[PDB]
Amino acid sequence: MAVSKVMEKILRVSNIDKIFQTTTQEIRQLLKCDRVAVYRFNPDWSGEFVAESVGSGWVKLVGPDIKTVWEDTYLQETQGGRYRHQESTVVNDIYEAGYFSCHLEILEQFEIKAYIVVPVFAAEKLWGLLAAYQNSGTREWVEWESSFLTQVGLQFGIAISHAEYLEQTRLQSE
Ligand SMILES: */C=C/C1=C(C)C(=O)N/C1=C\C1=NC(=C\c2[nH]c(/C=C3\NC(=O)C(C=C)=C3C)c(C)c2CCC(=O)O)/C(CCC(=O)O)=C1C
Repeated sequence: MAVSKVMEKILRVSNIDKIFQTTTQEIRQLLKCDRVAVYRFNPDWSGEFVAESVGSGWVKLVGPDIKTVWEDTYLQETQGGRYRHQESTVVNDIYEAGYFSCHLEILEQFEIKAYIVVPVFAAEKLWGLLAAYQNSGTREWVEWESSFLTQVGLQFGIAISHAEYLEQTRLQSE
């Protein structure tokens, strides 16, 4: 077996897209929520949704023909917000959160009423965000839900780190 292929097998990251897809579904089922999504930052701290599980009837953000970019002004200004410092955000009702109109408009376009978002770190860098969304109504999230999502964020982060590691072994022999 080829070195890079044995590694891939040891680090458990054959096919990171399938990992994201199946895991977001499993989380969505556990949390009984309406969407679970993985969002990847661009160097300018804009970014896009790369994977999701989404319930019956809600707008889809990921797919063959779809591409959902969210350039968030606040996250761009701050280079990843509080998520840089490994903090999580828990919002039971977006209308009680004290947001600005233009941010609320984006949340409404995604049919979000309540959500959790946690960091996804790759190496020591903030790579993206993992979020769970309630679309049907407000929701009072509980600590086990947000601590678990945080724990999955760590899992996704390491998986991405393995993928970047393997990628960045670009053209060394052995
Ligand atoms: C009003 C200009 C803005 C445009 C256009 C825009 O897209 N965002 C704009 C402003 C603000 N965003 C603010 C906070 C904020 N943004 C996000 C981003 C996401 N949430 C997610 O679920 C995903 C994808 C998984 C992204 C990319 C987050 C997490 C937050 C933090 C919310 C919080 O801490 O509760 C923001 C500050 C809050 C506000 O005053 O509205 C502004 C102004």
